[PDB]
Amino acid sequence: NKDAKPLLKEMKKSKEFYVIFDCSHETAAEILKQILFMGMMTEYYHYFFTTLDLFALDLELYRYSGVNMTGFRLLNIDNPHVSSIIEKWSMERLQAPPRPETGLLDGMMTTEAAL
Amino acid sequence: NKDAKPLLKEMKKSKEFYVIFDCSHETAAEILKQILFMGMMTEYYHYFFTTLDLFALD
Repeated sequence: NKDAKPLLKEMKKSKEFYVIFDCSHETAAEILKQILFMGMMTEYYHYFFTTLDLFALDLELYRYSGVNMTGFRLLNIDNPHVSSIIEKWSMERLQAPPRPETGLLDGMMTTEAAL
Repeated sequence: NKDAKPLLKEMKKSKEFYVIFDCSHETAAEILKQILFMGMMTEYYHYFFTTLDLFALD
């Protein structure tokens, strides 16, 4: 659980910009925080996560202004039933005691809970 | 100054790298964080603060 700053330093020195991050939710959160901290926010990179939860985790579209992030999403939306269920999840989460924000948002479905 | 993203986004679009920030100590506080927000932090840029204080700010 350390920083992979050298690996990306050679990766950028190798005239290569297109890297795939196979990782878990914890590791995904920590790597995203590290890459944002270092300054990897330009339009000369393209990143992808194999983790299926990227809508119930702390992702903000306004931090992204130069970098392109694309991903997979197991869940299906635009279903009124799935909607009503997601408001039920949010309303049952909000009154509950707050949970730490360590790279995980509450009020939205996660994969294991849904399955 | 909290929403200075437009001016700087055309300044980066016009490909200028060397800028002098005429600014007050109040303004430095938010500019040092917008420079993080917009997503341009490459070494090609060159920056200068007119204020005499750099040991009171992070």
